Amino acid sequence: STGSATTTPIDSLDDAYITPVQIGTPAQTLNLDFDTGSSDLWVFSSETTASEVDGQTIYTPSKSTTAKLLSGATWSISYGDGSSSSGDVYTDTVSVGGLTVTGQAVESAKKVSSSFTEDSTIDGLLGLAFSTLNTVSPTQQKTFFDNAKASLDSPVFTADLGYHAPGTYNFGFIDTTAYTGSITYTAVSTKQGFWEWTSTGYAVGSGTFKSTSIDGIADTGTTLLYLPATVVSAYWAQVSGAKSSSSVGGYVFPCSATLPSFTFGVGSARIVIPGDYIDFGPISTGSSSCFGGIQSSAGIGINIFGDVALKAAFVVFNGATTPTLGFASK
Repeated sequence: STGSATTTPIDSLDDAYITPVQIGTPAQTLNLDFDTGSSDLWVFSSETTASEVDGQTIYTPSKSTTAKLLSGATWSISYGDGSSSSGDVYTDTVSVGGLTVTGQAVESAKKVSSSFTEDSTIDGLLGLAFSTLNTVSPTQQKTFFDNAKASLDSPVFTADLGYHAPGTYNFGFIDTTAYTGSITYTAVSTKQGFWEWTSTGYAVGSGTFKSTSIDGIADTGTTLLYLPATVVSAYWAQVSGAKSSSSVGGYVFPCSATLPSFTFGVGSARIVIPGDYIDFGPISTGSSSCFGGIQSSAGIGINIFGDVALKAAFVVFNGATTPTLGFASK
């Protein structure tokens, strides 16, 4: 089997991407944030505290003839931005782009933090990291990809995120028309439950490539590119007027600037992030100070190849017995 679904930016900055997901019988379609940095599929629901729902589409398990309460199961998660959610769990039929999994754990939110309430466009998350990170207790549950894997033509999914444009998540096959050149594969460590890999280095603009190992995670659920302070300083030093602002919470730059590209290494191959991709717009409405898309990871504990990086590539998440990651230009 295979599946193929279009993923669409939630706003003009590509802050996140949503992909329609069919849950239950008859189908209830919710727009979920596909997140390769977490492993829970959770949704706004009929059980979510009323004051915490503001425009989202909800899953109502009582209206699904295939929903079953997973007795005694609860979940609670927090993300890198400090947001969180928690609730109970149902199993139900879940389909993505024509690919159907029965008995998928659908985690129903009883509580969500303010950042979720405040974002009307995201109805929940669909985790695509390794199932070892799944938060369901007392019986940990498998991700949608893990449940689908054995049925897929090939045990892979691909992320093809657009810049200010829709893109595609495919399951079970590699669309050879979707990228240029070849896909370079690189080793993955699953020890932390993430798609963790080691970039071979970087360049800033037309500058020389610096060979240096940068461990990090491929994370579709993080907007920006978070890298070591040395690397990030080297990037922003090429932008007149750019500075790290403690009050804003990262590097900012004059909105009048033309940003240089940033290249990262994947083995001997190179992925080029165009400078425009690194512009996240005014820090507040009407400001001439713009927020940078490359930021320091120093306060996080891990480097994160978020959407800014991933959307410059066609990315293969290879879930074979020994997982690997593939990157191609496009």
